[PDB]
Amino acid sequence: IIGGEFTTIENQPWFAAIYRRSVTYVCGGSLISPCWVISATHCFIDYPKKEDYIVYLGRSRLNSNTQGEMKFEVENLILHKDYSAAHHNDIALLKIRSKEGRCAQPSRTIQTIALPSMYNDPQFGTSCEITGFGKEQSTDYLYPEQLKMTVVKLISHRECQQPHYYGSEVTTKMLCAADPQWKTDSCQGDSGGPLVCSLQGRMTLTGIVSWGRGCALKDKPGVYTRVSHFLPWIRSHTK
Ligand SMILES: NCc1ccc(CO)cc1
Repeated sequence: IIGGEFTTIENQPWFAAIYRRSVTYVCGGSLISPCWVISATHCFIDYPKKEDYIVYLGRSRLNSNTQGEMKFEVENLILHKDYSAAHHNDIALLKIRSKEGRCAQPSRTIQTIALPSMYNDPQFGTSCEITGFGKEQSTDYLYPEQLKMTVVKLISHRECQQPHYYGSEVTTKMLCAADPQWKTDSCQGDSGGPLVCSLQGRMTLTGIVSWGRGCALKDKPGVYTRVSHFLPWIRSHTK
């Protein structure tokens, strides 16, 4: 995350830290249920084998072991079959189970986030949050050690559809978000992470970090996977 502020897992008890096996951080994720973490398909497309992944919950540090955190294996790695690298249908599901075979046990640093209602997103210009261990700066080589989160505003399709923006690269199955100043945003590493908005007075998983041109660049909104357009896929795939 470019800009924003640091936080701990307590303010994002539903965020998951996904890693892979020869050692290393892959992408953020969101716990939508006890055994299911939702993320982005572009995050696993190159290494489809569910056996090289570790998913932590209740974790606020990148290379440290946040006390209270839980480590899980990936019982299932479900990628959207209609994905295409700008990314289409950039949504993925990971069924978690630890070694002693258990799903996630809710607590103060681990909780679930509710999904939206079909085709229902906050009004445009609304403030939402984004969490991740992504770069704090485009030129940075390292990733922040502490978890980060910032605020961005929902942009209309018409607006993001423009050409000085992303033109046609963006579809109705996608959401754009940005600062009015373009000074804060999601960036490399933050993919798969949650775009949370309060809808009807309820923290809702409105989007999943998917892509964007650069980071915090003018007229270059961060694009997210519009979750309220994927519930049937999500429901059937978690049956
Ligand atoms: N390469 C990942 C990436 C994620 C997100 C944004 C949003 O700016 C940009 C880039």
